[PDB]
Amino acid sequence: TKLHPLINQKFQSPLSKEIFFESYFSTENLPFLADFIVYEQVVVPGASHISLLLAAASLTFAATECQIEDILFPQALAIPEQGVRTVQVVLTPQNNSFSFQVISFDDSLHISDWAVHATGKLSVANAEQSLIPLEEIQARCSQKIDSAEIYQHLWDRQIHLGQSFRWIEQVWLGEGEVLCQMKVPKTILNTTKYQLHPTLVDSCFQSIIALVLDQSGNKNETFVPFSIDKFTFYNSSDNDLLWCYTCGSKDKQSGEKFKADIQLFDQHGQLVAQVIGFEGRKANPKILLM
Amino acid sequence: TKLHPLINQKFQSPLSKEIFFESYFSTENLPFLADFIVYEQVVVPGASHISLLLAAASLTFAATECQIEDILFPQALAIPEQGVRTVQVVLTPQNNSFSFQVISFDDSLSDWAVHATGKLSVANAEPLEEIQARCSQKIDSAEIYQHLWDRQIHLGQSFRWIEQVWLGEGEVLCQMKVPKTILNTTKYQLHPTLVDSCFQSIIALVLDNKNETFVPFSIDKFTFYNSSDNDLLWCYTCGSKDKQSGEKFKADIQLFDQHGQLVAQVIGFEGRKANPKILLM
Ligand SMILES: CC[C@@H](O)C/C=C(\C)C(=O)O
Repeated sequence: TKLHPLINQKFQSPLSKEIFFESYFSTENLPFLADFIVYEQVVVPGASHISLLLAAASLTFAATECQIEDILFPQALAIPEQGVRTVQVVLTPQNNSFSFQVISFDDSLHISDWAVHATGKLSVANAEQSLIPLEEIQARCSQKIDSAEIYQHLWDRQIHLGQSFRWIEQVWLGEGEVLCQMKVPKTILNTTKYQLHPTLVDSCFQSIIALVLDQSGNKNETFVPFSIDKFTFYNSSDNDLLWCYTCGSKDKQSGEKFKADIQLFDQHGQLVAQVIGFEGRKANPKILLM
Repeated sequence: TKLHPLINQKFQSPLSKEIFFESYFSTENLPFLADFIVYEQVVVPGASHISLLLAAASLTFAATECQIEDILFPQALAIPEQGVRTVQVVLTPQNNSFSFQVISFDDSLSDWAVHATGKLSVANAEPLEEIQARCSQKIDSAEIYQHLWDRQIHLGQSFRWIEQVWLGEGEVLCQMKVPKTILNTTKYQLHPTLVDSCFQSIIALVLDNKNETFVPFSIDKFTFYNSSDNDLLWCYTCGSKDKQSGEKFKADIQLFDQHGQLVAQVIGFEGRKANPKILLM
């Protein structure tokens, strides 16, 4: 009795204006969580909360396309060794949308200590596919580079990505743009029940690292996902191969903000997901972790 | 994964002041519900909602004894054949208490019904032969079940807890044993059918229009102290019709062990005559 691999139960009541989704986050319930290690701690990235909201959406809307807007990640979620954190999605009805807060707390002790991990707005969307163009893009992005450079760039910042977070198999650089080929890790097997697997969303955010491999600065810091203007999920892909096109640059005013648009699409070019106004900010992941 | 035979799930959140308990009422999930048949409809009596609140208490308080105050039964709960009603207990914190609403609604589709309201808080803990002397009129338990049978309130086998009855002056002492159909009474605080039987005790004082009987309407305070592992318990009941209007019956009840340990007590029980036809819609 699992509503969604990411959601254990849903609760609503005529005597409550909010709708609740409840989930138990731990390495045993979600094995791939053991593959995102920051300074030796299990950490749930924001991308994961995006996948979680797509799940909730799939349990509340009748349609498949939806959009998450004005996303912020106030506080990172870390899971102590062999620990389990209760995570809730709280949806407040607005005009033809829901304001959402993704929060968590330690169930094993009412409640008083809790944390907010994501906030924003959530509503249905329409199809916009697509399309795309995949061959026009392979022409602008022709400097092949090794995917290891991305993972190594993260490894040096103490962001140790396991197998299930390493979707990017190939990388082509252009002028301020990058095209990644992605394959489903061999350690992931249930992508059919997910709208977008947390690790796939994260890989999409990882693509931006390929535009900042050169930069000088503090080797302790990297660009961490900080805000998103709009994330649109169109439909889930049975495909083991996807393409991810990203473009963006550092803010002219502040060399600590990296702004980008991202497009995840099909082998045939059907747009799977789209990100407008992705902003990452330079940070030491240690300080995010508390 | 069932928290309590009457409660499937519990929910609370730092972003919700209320505590919620959720339960799925249907004949398959709760077999004994098939033993309370009103004019071809399955009906959940108030006593049942009381047992549900005792369950919630056992899942929320640290203490074991608790009390329900200013109880009302705004609307009876009816379950269509092969139907399933979602039933929720909603607890709002007050000053050292909870205001509660017991509600239900049909999951297979804003439309909902309130079946009980009141207040809920902790309580404290507090002679059989002296009683067996004042109550010496042996009478057949069938008289109560027959008296009810005539009002079209048909209690099945699992609702027949009263094995023996001794009547006194405005008082009754009932011997009760667990029907052969019940085997799981250990996980309940107070099994719904036993709570209902206690309310059934008052009928032995009203064996006197045969279409109507006293329907539970309000309770001043219901106190649950502790459950008895005993398959045999004692039921002490006293009360009378309101002196001013012969339509209200007010009574206190004492359920206790063969050893004399008080298991549960009801103060200010008030029932009102009503036609069960009108309850069902
Ligand atoms: C490129 C880093 C991206 O995958 C997300 C990192 C997060 C959320 C963190 O370090 O807390």
